[PDB]
Amino acid sequence: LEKFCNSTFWNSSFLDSPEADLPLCFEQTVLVWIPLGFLWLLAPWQLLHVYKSRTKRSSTTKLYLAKQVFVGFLLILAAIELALVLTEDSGQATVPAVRYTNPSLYLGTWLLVLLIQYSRQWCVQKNSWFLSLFWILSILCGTFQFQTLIRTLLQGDNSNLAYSCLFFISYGFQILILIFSAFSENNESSNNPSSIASFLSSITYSWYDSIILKGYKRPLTLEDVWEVDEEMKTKTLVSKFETHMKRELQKARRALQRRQEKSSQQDVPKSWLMKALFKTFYMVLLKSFLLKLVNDIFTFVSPQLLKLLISFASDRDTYLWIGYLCAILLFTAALIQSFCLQCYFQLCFKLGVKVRTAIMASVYKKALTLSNLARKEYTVGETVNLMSVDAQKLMDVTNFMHMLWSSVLQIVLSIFFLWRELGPSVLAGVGVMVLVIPFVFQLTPVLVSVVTFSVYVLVDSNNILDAQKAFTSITLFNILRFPLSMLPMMISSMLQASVSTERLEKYLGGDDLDTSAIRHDCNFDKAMQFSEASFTWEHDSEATVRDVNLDIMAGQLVAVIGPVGSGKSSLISAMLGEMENVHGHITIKGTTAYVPQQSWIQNGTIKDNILFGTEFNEKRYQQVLEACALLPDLEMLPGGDLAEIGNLSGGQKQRISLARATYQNLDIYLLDDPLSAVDAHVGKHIFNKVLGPNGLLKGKTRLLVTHSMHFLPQVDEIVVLGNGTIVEKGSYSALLAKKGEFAKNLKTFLEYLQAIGLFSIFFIILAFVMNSVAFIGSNLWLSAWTSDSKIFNSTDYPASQRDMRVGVYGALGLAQGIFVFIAHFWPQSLRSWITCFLGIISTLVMICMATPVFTIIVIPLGIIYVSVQMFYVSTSRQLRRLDSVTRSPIYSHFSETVSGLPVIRAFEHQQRFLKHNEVRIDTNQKCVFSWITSNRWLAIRLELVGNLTVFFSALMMVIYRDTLSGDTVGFVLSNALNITQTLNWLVRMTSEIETN
Repeated sequence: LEKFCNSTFWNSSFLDSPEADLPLCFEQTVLVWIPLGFLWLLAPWQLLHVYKSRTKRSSTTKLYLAKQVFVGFLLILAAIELALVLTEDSGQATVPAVRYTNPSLYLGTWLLVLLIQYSRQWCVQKNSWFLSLFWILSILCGTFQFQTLIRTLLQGDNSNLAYSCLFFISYGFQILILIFSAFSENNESSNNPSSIASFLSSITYSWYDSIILKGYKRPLTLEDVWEVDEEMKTKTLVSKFETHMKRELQKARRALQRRQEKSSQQDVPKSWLMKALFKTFYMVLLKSFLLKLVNDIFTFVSPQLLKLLISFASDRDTYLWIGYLCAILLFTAALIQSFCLQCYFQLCFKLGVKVRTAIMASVYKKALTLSNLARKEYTVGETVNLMSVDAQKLMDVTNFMHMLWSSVLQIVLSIFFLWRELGPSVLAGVGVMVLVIPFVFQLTPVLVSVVTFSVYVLVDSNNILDAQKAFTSITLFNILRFPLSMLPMMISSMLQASVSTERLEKYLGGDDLDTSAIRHDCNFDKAMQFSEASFTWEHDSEATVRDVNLDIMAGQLVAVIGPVGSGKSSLISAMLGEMENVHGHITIKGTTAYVPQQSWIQNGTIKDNILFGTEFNEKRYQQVLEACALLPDLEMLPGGDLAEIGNLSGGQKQRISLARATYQNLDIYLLDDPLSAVDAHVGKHIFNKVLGPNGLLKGKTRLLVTHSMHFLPQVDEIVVLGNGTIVEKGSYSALLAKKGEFAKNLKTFLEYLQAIGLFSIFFIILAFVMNSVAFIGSNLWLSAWTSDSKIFNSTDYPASQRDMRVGVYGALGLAQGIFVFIAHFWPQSLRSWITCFLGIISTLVMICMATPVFTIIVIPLGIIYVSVQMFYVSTSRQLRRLDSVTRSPIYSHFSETVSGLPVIRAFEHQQRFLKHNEVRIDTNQKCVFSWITSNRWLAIRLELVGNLTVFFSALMMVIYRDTLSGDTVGFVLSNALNITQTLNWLVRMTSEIETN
């Protein structure tokens, strides 16, 4: 496009000297074609996605107009640019074509920035990712046209003041239109601020700034914590795991059974839980791996740029431009990392919390419908664990899942890099580090080098250690301390999973209850019927009850009289569906109320249970309380109805059970041994009061198993139970008058510092301090050995001299370690903090060793770290007490539902019980999404303090490049490309003590 501007495009000489300037045609061709492209090509997508998801318009607000006028004024500065380029049309020159269009497409592009700003009126996140990067990519390609334009005018040439001024003003407020996008949209209606923040408060996680402040001022409460968004609510999540689970469980079943028969063409589905969770969260893993890959690729830019600065700093000859296009290119690649890593981190932690919730809820739901034979294997404690331990450990594995694919690309690439520099001696170092994976982590940095370096020069006679090859290899080694460290826990965690992905492939995959034999009926003329059917307690044994064909007409009190062991208890259990069907069918009418034999009082207060889900109508609540004679009992109780049955007496637990059903007033009172231990007097009335002719349920149809005959005379239609079949059916007097079987049945009538000791500590402090100097000792030596590289190149180094260099550096490797062993040996929660504290300070003292100016700017960064930590420790401390508060209730209820599954399946209140958990889990999700956001917050701030020490330290070097050395530049900028890492392991360290 040479003719297009009529001016040079990439003449290389332009960058060959001080006063190096990009050619103008490029500054206005591939430096403006790149941002406009991002918007003009990718947006048609982002125009429709809002359209299809169109909703009710939000109110017009000034920021919405200020943003929609400034793009407008910019349409005016652009319009006037073309206007003049066009108005002096007769300049006697064919207009350079580039002159016309750079403003022309500016007009259209800015008019499109309008609708896009307008459409976002209709949405929850007003300032998107698209219009927060169209600026960050046209207010950074601009600095090149802006640096050139100021230059010509400074040099006195005033050929063009039109373009100059117009472009200055246009770039003028793009540093502002954007400054406006980020001001958090101020809509406050959304309880969760998160769904309302602009791209730049999400990527810096400041929408969570409020909670942090609220915490410092006063105690936080469950309400202050916000609401988990709808996509993480238990009801929505379970629905999506279930469609996938069912599609896989069955296909796995078919293959297992079918291939079993196919073995002769003439078990539990092998695997599905791991496969099924995946078919569901398919995309929180294809948009969480991609960030990790870029997090690594950028990771490998910083240590290949601690070589360009070192190379210029060694030759004072190189142009001063290189020094300022490196310290800046390092910040653009330390922030791009800090943002990517933390963002991918929260995505995967969120995947983890979602899977935990889904699995826990499904494990509960299933419990309400598992075949009794299957339920037999577990006990109360082991049923809960399938929620408490096995789901949690399918939670911790997802967080570390992507380490496997990445941790081999952070150990293959780190080796390709070290070996490209030091040499085939590189493998040796990886060999010491690898022997290290099976304090040791603290020591490896000192050692790996002594081994790679000492051997490098000694193995051969033609190689010496330069500083473009020693302070770069240190960094490359450090970028591999991490993957090696995560391989020990990771292969343990991805192997504890095989136990859980199997145990939970058994409860979730178990056989269901079978209810074909009992058919619920509303038309049987007889209220309850038995069809000579048989039911078996064991899986296939001779039925305990068989051939019982008794149909009961409504409103008859039937007492299933039987001698002990005659099969009586099972009859009642049978109608509900508990025992397996040997043969026949039993039909019952309407709802039922299984007062049980064993006591199931649910946790809570007595009054609430008696309701078990209804209003306080005194006409019934008082009368049911009154008749069931729980009245004297409540008065004895200490707190009244609010007394909580966590203290109940055995006799009383029996009483609530009767009332709990008396109130519901359901149609058939299948009652088993209801008056097991009531004193006879209370019982006598109760039989009349609620199960007999004179009492609350005089009308109701009741069946009563009787091992006691105290109220036997008024039993309406007594039945004598034989072994497995009903011996006879008769009224009490008729059997008595007959006196045949019945006569025989009747016949059977600074404080801590003191604890160690301050002097023990003064010695401990004297023991601790030298460890820091040692670090300074070795690093200074490598500066010295690399210093010799300049002096001995023609011919070669004295053999004594190399022998000296290896030797002292060798002692320095041993001493730092000897001090480090003594320091660590002479619980560790205190020890880790100090070693880390001095280490950043060690990097800092050296930074002062080459430039004194830094001491002025250290205290300003130093207060920011005191502050971002001082607040986060408090908010996070109180956002975790709450996490425990919410967890224990959900891990309990699963107990109460299981121990009580017999009544919950009789009263038929299943669905209320199911949603008494979706709420209990959702309240715990909000405490975990907060703790997580808090940790993904303290990181973005602490990384800024850290990327600052590199940028402000690198600049002092490029400025004072005539006094400083050619390898000092390295020791300072190679112990400062590491502060980012140590700072990370520090607040986690101080805060854990903060918990103590």
